[PDB]
Amino acid sequence: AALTRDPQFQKLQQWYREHRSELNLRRLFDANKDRFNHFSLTLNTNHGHILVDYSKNLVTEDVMRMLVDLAKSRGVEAARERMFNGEKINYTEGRAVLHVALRNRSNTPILVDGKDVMPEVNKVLDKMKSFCQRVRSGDWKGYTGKTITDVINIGIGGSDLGPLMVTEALKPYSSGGPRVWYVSNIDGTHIAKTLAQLNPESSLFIIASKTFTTQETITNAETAKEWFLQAAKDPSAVAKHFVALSTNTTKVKEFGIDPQNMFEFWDWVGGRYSLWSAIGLSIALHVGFDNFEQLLSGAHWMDQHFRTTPLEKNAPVLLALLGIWYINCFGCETHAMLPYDQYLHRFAAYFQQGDMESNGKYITKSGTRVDHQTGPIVWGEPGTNGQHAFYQLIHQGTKMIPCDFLIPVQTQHPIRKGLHHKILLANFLAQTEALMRGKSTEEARKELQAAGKSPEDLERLLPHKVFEGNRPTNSIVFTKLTPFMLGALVAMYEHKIFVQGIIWDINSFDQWGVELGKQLAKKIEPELDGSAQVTSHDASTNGLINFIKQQREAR
Amino acid sequence: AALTRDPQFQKLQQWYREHRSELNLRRLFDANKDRFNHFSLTLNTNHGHILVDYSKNLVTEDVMRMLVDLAKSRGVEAARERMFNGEKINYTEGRAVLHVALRNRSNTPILVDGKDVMPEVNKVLDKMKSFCQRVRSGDWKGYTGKTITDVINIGIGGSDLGPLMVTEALKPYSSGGPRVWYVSNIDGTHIAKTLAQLNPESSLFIIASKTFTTQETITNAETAKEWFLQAAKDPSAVAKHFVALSTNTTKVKEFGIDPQNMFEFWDWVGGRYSLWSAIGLSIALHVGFDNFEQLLSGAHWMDQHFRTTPLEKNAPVLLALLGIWYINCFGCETHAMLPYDQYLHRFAAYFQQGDMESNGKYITKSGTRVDHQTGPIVWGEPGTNGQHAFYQLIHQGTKMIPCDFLIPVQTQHPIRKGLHHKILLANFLAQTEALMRGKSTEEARKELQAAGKSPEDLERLLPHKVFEGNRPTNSIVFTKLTPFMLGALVAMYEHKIFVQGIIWDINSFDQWGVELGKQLAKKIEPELDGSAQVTSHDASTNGLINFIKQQREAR
Ligand SMILES: O=C(O)[C@@H](O)[C@H](O)[C@H](O)COP(=O)(O)O
Ligand SMILES: O=C(O)[C@@H](O)[C@H](O)[C@H](O)COP(=O)(O)O
Repeated sequence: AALTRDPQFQKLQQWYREHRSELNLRRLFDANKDRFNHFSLTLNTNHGHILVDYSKNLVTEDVMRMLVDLAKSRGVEAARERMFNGEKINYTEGRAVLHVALRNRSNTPILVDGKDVMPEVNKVLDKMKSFCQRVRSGDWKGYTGKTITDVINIGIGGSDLGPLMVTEALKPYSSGGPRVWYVSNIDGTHIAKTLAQLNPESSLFIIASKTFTTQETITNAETAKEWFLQAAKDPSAVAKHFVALSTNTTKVKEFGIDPQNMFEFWDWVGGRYSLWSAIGLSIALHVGFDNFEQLLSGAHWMDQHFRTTPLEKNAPVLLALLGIWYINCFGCETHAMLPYDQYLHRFAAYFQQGDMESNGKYITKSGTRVDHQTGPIVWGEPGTNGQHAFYQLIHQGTKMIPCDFLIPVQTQHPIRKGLHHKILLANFLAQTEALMRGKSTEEARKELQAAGKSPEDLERLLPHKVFEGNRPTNSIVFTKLTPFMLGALVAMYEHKIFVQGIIWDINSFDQWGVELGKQLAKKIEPELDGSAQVTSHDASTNGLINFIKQQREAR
Repeated sequence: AALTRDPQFQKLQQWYREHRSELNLRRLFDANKDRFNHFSLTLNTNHGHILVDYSKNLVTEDVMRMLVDLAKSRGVEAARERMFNGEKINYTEGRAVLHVALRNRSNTPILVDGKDVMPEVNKVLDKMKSFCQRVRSGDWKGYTGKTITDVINIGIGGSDLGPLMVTEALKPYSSGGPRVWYVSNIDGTHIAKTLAQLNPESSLFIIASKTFTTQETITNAETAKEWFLQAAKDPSAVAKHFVALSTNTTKVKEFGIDPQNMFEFWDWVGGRYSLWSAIGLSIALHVGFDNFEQLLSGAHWMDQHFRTTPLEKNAPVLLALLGIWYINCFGCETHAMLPYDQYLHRFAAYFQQGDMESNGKYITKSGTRVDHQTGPIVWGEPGTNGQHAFYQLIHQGTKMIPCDFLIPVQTQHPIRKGLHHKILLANFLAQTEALMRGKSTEEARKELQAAGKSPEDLERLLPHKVFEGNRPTNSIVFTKLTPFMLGALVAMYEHKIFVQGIIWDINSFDQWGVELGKQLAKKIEPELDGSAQVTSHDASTNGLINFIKQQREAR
C-alpha cells in the first residue's frame, strides 16, 4: 500500500512510537498559552463564522506539521484539482466526481468528456425552481382540483438520508410548505403507516432513484401508485401526483411517470453526495427554492475554501488529518459526531453513511490490499441526551473515541429569554473540558472527604469516581444553523472524507459492497415462496429459512 | 484484574493465539452439517418462538465449551442469583438491582433490606392501571372538560429512551390511545416545536425523573408548566394536566405536582432499566394497560429463562459469551444491532445507552483497573436501509464488526399479499450469508468475464469487486413483534449486558460518568452571562466561550 510506503507516514509513525507518552492535554494546555490560537481555525463565510477548534487534540506543532507534510506527499492538492476539473477519479466505475458542480453557483465551465456539465445542472435547477413555486403557491392542483399539502419522497440510501437530514435540520424554514415524508425501507410498515395518513387528492409522490431499478424504491413506488390509482382510477392523473429524480429516462417512462415530470441528474453524482442535485427536490419543496439555493451556496463557499486555501489552514484537510492521526497511529476504530442541536438529530446518521460508505475500503488505486486501517465507524446522537447515555463509556471505558462536538451559537427558538440555549452551550463546553482534564484519584478523594464519607466508604467508592481524562475532541461552533451554514458544514465533511480517502489511496466514490447488496437477495427471494424446506445453502441460511416458514403458520 | 487472572480466560486466550487462523466460516460450515443445529438455540415462550442462531460465528464446539467454562469460573450463576434475590450488587451506590422485580408477575417475595418490594411494585401498577383507563376512556377531563388527546413525556436518558423505543415499536397497538411525544433535550427546539402543536386543554404532561433534579427535565418541565398556566391561569388546573414518575416525593411536591399524581419507583431501578416501572406510564397510556402487562410478562418469561436454564443453552449468556470472544480475543471495539423492522428504528439506540452506559467501565469490584477491554461501542440502523450505507464498510472495510441481525417472521402490515415482508426477509437472510462467504478473486473474475469485460477492464476492476467475507453475525428471528415478545427481547439483552459485566468484574449498574455530567455544567453556565471575556479555564474553553459571546451579537 502507498500509505505505508510513504516517508512522511513512517516519520509520523516513528514519532508516535517515540512520544505518545508525552501527549497529555492538561500539560499541553498549561505549557502553551497560545494553544487555542495555534490549534484553531476561523472561517468567515460572510453568512456566519465557523470555529474549528481542534486544540483539545493529542497533537503538537510538530505533528500537525508532519500531518500536513503527509498531505502534500500523498498528493492531496492535485487529487483535489482532479475532482474539481471533472476527471474520472472514480476509476472503478470510470466516472467523474462532481457533487461540487451541482452547487457551482459561479458557473465556471466544468468539463466531463469535454462537455460543460453546467448548462444541464442549471437547466434542472430552473426546472426545480419552477415546479417548487407552482406546488408551493397552489397553482399545481391534484386530480380533484385541490392543492398539495403532502410531499412524499420514496427512495432509499443516498436517495433518502440527505433530503431527510436537511429538511429535518431546516424545519424552521418550512413555513408555507407542504409536509414531507420519507419512505425508504422495503418494510411494509414504512409505506403503510405513511399512506394511512394521506389523502391521494393532495399528496405528491417523488420517486428518488438514480438507476430507477432499486428493489425497495420501485416496490414502494408501485405500492404508492396502486394505492393512488385505487382512488383516482385514472392513469392520466399520475402525471399530477408522481415525479421522478433519476438519471434513467427510459426506466422512468416505463414505470408510468411522464418525462416532463423527470428532474434529472448524472452518473457523476454519487448517491451519498446527491442532496445538492434534483434528489434534493423534497428540500426545495419544503423550505422553498431560495433556501435550496442558499444551501448550495454554503456548500459552494466551502468548496472554494477547500480548493484555494493552503493545507496548513484548510478546514476539511485538518479534520481529515486529525482523523488519520487517530486512525493510523492511535488505532481508534470509531469517530463520533455529536451535534448539540435537536434539528440535527439525523446529522450523525447522514455522515455514518457518507463517511463509512465512502471510505470503508481495503483496495488501493493499484489494486493492492491496504495493510493499514481505513474509514472509521461513525456514530452519534444529539447533545445533551448522549451525556446521559453513551458518554459514560467515552468517559470511563477502555476505548479511545475522537469526538466532534457541534453547535449553533444562535438557536432557532430562543425561548425563555435564552435559558435553554445557555444551558445547552454550557453543557457543550464542559464535556470537552471534562473529557480533557478528567478527575484524578486525589481530586476524587478530596471531594469524597468533603462530602463527609467515612474512611471505608471513601476507600471502596473512590477509584470508581476517578476519571483519567485525556480524551480528545473537536469543537465546531458556527453562528447559526441556516440553510447556508448547513450547506457549508455538510460540504466540509464531504471534503474531510475526500482528503482521508486520497491519503489512504482508496476510491472514496464507489461502493461495491452496496452494489453487491443490490443483487444478493435474488436467490433467497423465490425460495421463501412455498412450503418446501430449503436445503441449497449453508446450514444457517437453510435453518433460518425453515424457521421462518415454520413460523409463517403460527397464530 | 480478575478476568486476566482467570485460568479459563488464559486457556481461552492461548487457544485463540493458536487457532484464530483455522476459523473460517465457509470451511466450518461445509465440514459439519449439523452446524446450525449445534450452534443455535430455540425459545418457545408460548407467545412466540425466538431463534437465536449464532452459527455464523467464528467459534467451534471447543470455544463455546471454553466460553461456558469461563462463565462458571467467573461465578455468573451466583452473581445472577444475587441480583434476583435483591442483594445490593450495585456496590458503589450500595443499591440492589431489581428491574426484574418490576415485572415479577409471579409475585414471589423479593427482599430489599428485609422487606418485600412486591406489594409496592403492584400498588404502583394498579395505580397506573386505574389512571390509564380513566385517561384513555375519556373519564379524565382537562381543565375545560375536554378529553386528553396528547400525552407528553418530559424526561431525558433512562427517563426517555425506553418509553420512546417501546411506543415506537408497539405503534400498531395504540388504537384508541392519545398521541405520545418525547421531549428530552434541553435544546429549546425540543420543547418549543412540541408545544407549538399542542392545545393545553387536552395535553397531559408527565415528568419522568428519578431524582426530580435533572437540569434538563426540570427546565423543560417548568417551561411546559408556564406555557400551561399562561393558558389555564389556575394553579389548581395543574393537577389535571401534570403527573410525575419519580422516587422523590418532596421534590415532586415542591415543583407543584400533587402527591396523588405521583407514580413512584425505587432506587434499585436503574434508569437505563426503568421502562418496566412507572417510567413506562407513557407506554401504558399509548397502547393500553393490558399491553403494558404483556410487555412485562415477556420480560418476566425471559427472566425465568435467564435464571433457571443451564449456561450451555442460556440465550443471554451465550450472546454475552460470543461478545466476550470478539471483545477480549479478537479485539473488536464495536457491536452492531441491526433490526430489520421499521418499528424498531430506535431499538439499537436504546441499547446504545443500555449497553455502553452499563458496561463502559474500567474499575473492578476490587477497585483495581482493568487491563483488558470492556463494553463495546454499540450502534446500528434498521434494515434494509443500512445495506445501502454503512454495510459497505462492514463488507469491505478494515474493521471486524460482530452484527446482530433481528427480525419478525410476521409483520404488522402484510400489505401486497406479503410482498414487502418477503423481500425484507430475503435481504435479511442474504446479508449474513454474504457477510459470511464473501466473494473470492476467482468468483469476481468469473463474473466479470461473463459480463464481457476486457482483459484490461477486468484487471483493473476485479480486486475492487472482491469480498473477503468471514464476517460473523447473529440472527435473532422471532414470531412476531408483539408487546410480549418485545418485552422478552429487551430483557434478553439486559441479561446479556449483565453476564458480560460479571465476567469483566465491573459494576454494570452505576454510571459515574453520567453522574458527573450532571454536575459539570455549573461553572460555565453563569460565565456565559454578561459580555466579559472568560479567562478562568484552559485556552480552549475560554476561546470557545469568547467566540460564543462574539457571535451572540451577529445578525
Ligand atoms: O449510496 C448508494 O449508492 C446507495 O445508497 C444508493 O443511493 C441507493 O441504493 C439508491 O439507489 P438509486 O438511487 O439508484 O435507487
Ligand atoms: O441512566 C441514567 O442514570 C441517566 O440517563 C438518568 O436516567 C437521567 O439523567 C435522568 O435522571 P432522572 O430520571 O433522575 O431525572
